[PDB]
Amino acid sequence: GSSGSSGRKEDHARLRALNGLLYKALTDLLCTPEVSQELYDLNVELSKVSLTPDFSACRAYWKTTLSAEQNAHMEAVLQRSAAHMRHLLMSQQTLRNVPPIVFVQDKGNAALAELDQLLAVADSGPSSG
Repeated sequence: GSSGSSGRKEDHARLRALNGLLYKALTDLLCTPEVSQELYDLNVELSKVSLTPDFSACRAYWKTTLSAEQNAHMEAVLQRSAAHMRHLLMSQQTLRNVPPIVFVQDKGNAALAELDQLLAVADSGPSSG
């Protein structure tokens, strides 16, 4: 989005404050069995959260183990938990519309991936209607 106009310095301050409130509140739900008993027993905790300037999505970053199989198990349950976390945070009176929560591993995009090509061809249809 953001296809026209531009936000003020106070809009960036509002985004940063609201993202900080989402960070504490999401981390508090990871710290309770009220979202999931399994998620609470796995003892997962966030490192940070990032909110889009469009208000379109909330990327939540979680701390990982040495085991990739245990990481995939934690990631699957934490992504399953996200819709219920959104509903639990929707009890706040001031935040009219809680953004969709999406879970992310703590490692950043430090290199551009092995992305595939894209190609297309038009249909050789008849001239007649």
